[PDB]
Amino acid sequence: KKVLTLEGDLVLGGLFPVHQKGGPAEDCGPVNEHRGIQRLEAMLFALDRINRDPHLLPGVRLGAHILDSCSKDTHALEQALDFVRASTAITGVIGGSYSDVSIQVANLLRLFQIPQISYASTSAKLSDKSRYDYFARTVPPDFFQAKAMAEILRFFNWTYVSTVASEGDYGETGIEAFELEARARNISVATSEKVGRAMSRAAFEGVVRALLQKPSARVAVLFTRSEDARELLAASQRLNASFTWVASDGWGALEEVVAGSEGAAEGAITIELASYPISDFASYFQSLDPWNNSRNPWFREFWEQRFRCSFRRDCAAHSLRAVPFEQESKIMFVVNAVYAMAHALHNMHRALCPNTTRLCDAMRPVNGRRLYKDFVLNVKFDAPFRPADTHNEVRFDRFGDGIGRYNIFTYLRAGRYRYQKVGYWAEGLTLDTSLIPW
Amino acid sequence: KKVLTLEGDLVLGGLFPVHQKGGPAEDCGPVNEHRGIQRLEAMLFALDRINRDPHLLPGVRLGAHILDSCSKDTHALEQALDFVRASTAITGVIGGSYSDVSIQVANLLRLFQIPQISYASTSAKLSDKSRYDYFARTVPPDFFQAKAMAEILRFFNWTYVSTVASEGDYGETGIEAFELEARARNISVATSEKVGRAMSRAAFEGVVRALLQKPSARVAVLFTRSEDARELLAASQRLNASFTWVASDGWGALEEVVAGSEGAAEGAITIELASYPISDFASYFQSLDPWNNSRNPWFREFWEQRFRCSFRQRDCAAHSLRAVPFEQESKIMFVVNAVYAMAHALHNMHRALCPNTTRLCDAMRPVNGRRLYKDFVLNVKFDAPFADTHNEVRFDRFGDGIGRYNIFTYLRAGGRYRYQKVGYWAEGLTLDTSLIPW
Ligand SMILES: *[C@@H]1O[C@H](CO)[C@@H](O)[C@H](O)[C@H]1NC(C)=O
Ligand SMILES: *[C@@H]1O[C@H](CO)[C@@H](O)[C@H](O)[C@H]1NC(C)=O
Ligand SMILES: *[C@@H]1O[C@H](CO)[C@@H](O)[C@H](O)[C@H]1NC(C)=O
Ligand SMILES: *[C@@H]1O[C@H](CO)[C@@H](O)[C@H](O)[C@H]1NC(C)=O
Ligand SMILES: N[C@@H](CCC(=O)O)C(=O)O
Ligand SMILES: N[C@@H](CCC(=O)O)C(=O)O
Ligand SMILES: [Cl-]
Ligand SMILES: [Cl-]
Ligand code: NA
Ligand code: NA
Repeated sequence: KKVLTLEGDLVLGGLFPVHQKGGPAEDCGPVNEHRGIQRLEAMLFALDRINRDPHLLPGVRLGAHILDSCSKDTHALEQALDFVRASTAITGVIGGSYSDVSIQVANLLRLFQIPQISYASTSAKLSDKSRYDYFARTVPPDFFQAKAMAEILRFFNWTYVSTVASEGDYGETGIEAFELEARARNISVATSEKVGRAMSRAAFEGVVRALLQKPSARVAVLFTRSEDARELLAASQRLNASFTWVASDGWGALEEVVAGSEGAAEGAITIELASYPISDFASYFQSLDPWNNSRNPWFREFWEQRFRCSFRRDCAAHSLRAVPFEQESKIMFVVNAVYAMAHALHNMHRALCPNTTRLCDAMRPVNGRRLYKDFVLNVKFDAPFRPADTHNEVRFDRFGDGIGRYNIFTYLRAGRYRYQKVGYWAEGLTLDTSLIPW
Repeated sequence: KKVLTLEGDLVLGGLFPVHQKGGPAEDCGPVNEHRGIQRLEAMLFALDRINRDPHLLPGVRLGAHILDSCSKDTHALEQALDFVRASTAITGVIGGSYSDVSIQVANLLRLFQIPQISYASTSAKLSDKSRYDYFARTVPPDFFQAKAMAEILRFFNWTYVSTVASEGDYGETGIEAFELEARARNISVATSEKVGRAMSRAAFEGVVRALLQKPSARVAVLFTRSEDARELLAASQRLNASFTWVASDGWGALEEVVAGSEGAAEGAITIELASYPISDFASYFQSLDPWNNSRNPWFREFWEQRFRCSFRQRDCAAHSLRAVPFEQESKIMFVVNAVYAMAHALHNMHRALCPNTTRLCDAMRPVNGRRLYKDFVLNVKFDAPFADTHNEVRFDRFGDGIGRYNIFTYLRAGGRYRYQKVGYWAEGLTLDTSLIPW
């Protein structure tokens, strides 16, 4: 229903799982605090900074037309019609998160030559430029995540494993790639399970029971969406079932996956893409207020849900400074996707509009084929808001993908349950066995 | 670039793979004589009959707007925008052939609530009405075909087999369903191979080689697209490899698959949806003439290919479709039935919305797609044109057809090679050891 509109000379599209998947009839569910709100706000932060930047499109304002995917490819695609209907023109799209969402959206935007930059979609299917010719991403393909996951097993001599894959382009392509890597290291698969789009608590229990039918396969490798990783952990908890979980970025370092199921989750090894916190973001975010942030139509809902109050009194009294703030793992890539589009446009403007700083005729409208092929693919700049002791640059390969760098974690009970970095993967596995309590 | 347009009070969209997929350079390849031209002609034959049927839309003429998918979902989608650009009006769409084409097209037509009836897409994925809520088919899902294939292996006691699947929604979903059915019948897979969308002749040879590495498994189960089955057989020929093929409807009883590779194909068991010849279609098709077939934009191109002639060279008139042999394409019955299904739906809607006239009343200008699909398309029940007994045209709760398959064996007699109907599957396997020569 709602849309976040911000005005400008060039309008950037945006797609975020602001809401979780709806019920059996509802299309949209509850607010996604981390991968929704924080991620969307990060696009707003980035845009704000680009529009105050004398070196980045100094005479061209970048607007936004941001949509909620509701963590659902079908909802996202009905919403995405807004990007293509003027065929107010959309110059390029930032998103989405889920691969199923970015794939559906890419099939649509290529028809209208609209460049797309995802900040979290890691499915390897997206590397195919015969199919997704207008898509690029600031994250790498799962090509590399799979290989890392297999090297992790091979390191601890975990040679008889089970797999759980969410149905679709992320889960299915993720685990297949994992299996080929595992075979090559003499790792055999006991059983392979799939998780449907619509599964009951009972259905999930049946998956856990299916994994328990192979008592020798204590290690379970997941290439699952967050919600499926959550639901599977919750079923393990309800059945006092014990597995050593090795999981992909879907689960990653999210506290909402493990909440309520800490016991079942304890001892898990998870992977998240390597990133850094961006100070200026935490300041921007924690300073948001429901009276000052009206441009975000989903902020009021988040505020009510976070503080368990209603404006319809004293809800306004709360502060995001008063509460603990943990920055989402992929915030970096959100900010980098927007800057990649902004630098692409600025470079296009430098080549096409030399006599002015305003949008010339050559950019009324912007040719998407030229934009993607000649400028988006060719950006190369220092990551903005990166810490002074870090040397990250934003660029894409020939196929529009980012560079394969991951962090590796363990979920342990310290007596709070926390995520602990125990290593990394960067064209080879590195891990400190001292940090893992087994 | 071309489109078949016919005038009517109501315009039915069409989607056929008139061309094969392009090469490394091109988008479209050579003409598809059987599953392209013949299937398309069957829609035209069907529209003509309905347009002179005194008991089926006697006052509403059905026109057409037929498109070439080029055996490729990206191309098909670029073409399918023609169907949705009204927001001339397209009432419903007939097609496509390939599952990947039908799925993508459905992902678009649902957004504009356009009913779609496929005559050949068998992917079990298309049974999901939470995703493909405007899709129906005159064919059953591959859930039944995979069961039939597994049952054949079981009967002949073929415990150790290999699998070859095509990349996509047909190959991948179908072979995963056979894999389920093989497990449950104590049948084990030696190796699972996958064929890509753009493989080469040397790459096809490597799949054959990968299969040969496991010499205990001489039986290869295929869930492949015709072009892949053709290419894979050619490589088995070239490398003098010997396998017992068990193929799905993709191969079916197509002579183009086995042409020039007959030796490598001997003994092969194939599945194909049970269908009957339509003599009137045969006569009609054989009567077609480069000079009387102006309404089909691709027919002059089909003639030059089929008869290796050229209209510029004035050497095409010499040939006839009457002087050459005529094998009806196995799924012609489902093309006709799909067209009629939509006609009956529109007729039934007319009875309800225009009671005082045979002409299109205002209550059906425009036709409401939601109502057409939900209240009329899913509810049709009529005897299939061309025995009025109890073999009818109707859709199940998931908008699918009835699981009836003929089983064939490729053999030689009195070179010369043929497909021999050695059995069937219609709620259980019913083959015959007498007709199989081994
Ligand atoms: C895995 O096995 C090798 C070889 O037997 C051994 O050297 C290594 O220490 C083992 N790794 C772990 C983490 O147990
Ligand atoms: C949970 O499982 C472990 C291992 O089988 C067992 O020692 C423990 O008592 C179980 N607890 C319950 C309540 O089932
Ligand atoms: C399969 O094996 C069973 C049991 O050994 C046997 O009765 C049956 O005839 C065999 N089928 C064929 C086709 O040889
Ligand atoms: C093909 O292989 C068979 C069995 O080894 C053999 O009889 C036949 O002569 C071979 N043909 C060629 C051309 O190598
Ligand atoms: N990388 C996951 C998305 C997980 C995330 O949103 O961070 C995917 O490709 O669907
Ligand atoms: N069953 C195949 C179509 C093959 C045919 O067109 O005959 C599919 O779903 O892609
Ligand atoms: Cl998303
Ligand atoms: Cl098609
Ligand atoms: Na600026
Ligand atoms: Na009629």
